[PDB]
Amino acid sequence: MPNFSGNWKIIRSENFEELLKVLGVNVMLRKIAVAAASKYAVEIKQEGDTFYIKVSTTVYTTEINFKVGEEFEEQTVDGRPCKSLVKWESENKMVCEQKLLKGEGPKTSWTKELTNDGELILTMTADDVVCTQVFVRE
Repeated sequence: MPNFSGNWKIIRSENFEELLKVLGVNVMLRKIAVAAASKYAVEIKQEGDTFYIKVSTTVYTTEINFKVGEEFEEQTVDGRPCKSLVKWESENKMVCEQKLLKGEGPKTSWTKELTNDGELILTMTADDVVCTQVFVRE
């Protein structure tokens, strides 16, 4: 049953720095982050339109819980709290618009997609900037 359910390890991370640049993260941190980001692991437990996603690195880990179509709360990538809401684009592509609780700043989004060759593809937008990360089953 080829659904999002599984354990994924990152294999590619195009443009991560630029996203963080755009979110106003200073150089030194951006680089410390980019190094961190080679050990991204995503565990996904998916039943119907309901999603458990654990996202860990070597030292940090978060679990978000969501049903598609139901507004929920998470943080951006730069870790600002936001109102998020996911919708399907197709059989195995969902996309999430984030709107900031407090504060002002860039237009953040994220999508998860399963390719027909069994990779997980995460894209994360902030304004004009698009970061892509590809994961494979652990």
